[PDB]
Amino acid sequence: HHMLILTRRVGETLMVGDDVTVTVLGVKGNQVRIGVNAPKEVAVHREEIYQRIQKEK
Amino acid sequence: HHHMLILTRRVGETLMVGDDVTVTVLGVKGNQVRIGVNAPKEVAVHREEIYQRIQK
Repeated sequence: HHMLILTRRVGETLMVGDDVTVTVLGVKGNQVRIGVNAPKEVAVHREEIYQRIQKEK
Repeated sequence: HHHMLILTRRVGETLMVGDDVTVTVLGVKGNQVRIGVNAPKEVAVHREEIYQRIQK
């Protein structure tokens, strides 16, 4: 394993497995707006929220 | 059943998908966003337009 590195332009989508999609919705400066679709049972978090959740579990 | 989420990430910032996948913004050039995905060997990662072609 290692990290996979690709370009996605505004409007383009990457898929993690068969059931999760991650779409680039927009870019302003160093900011990317991102849309995620996923199964209800699959949690999606900003890292900072994910790590707080992990410390509480 | 599904849920949807819209968020903002700056270059260097990361979102987690479940417990075993992360997607990180590595760079921005115009409308192009460079992204890094870490995921288990057993979890395929596709560009959707390529995956849609494979499906035919």
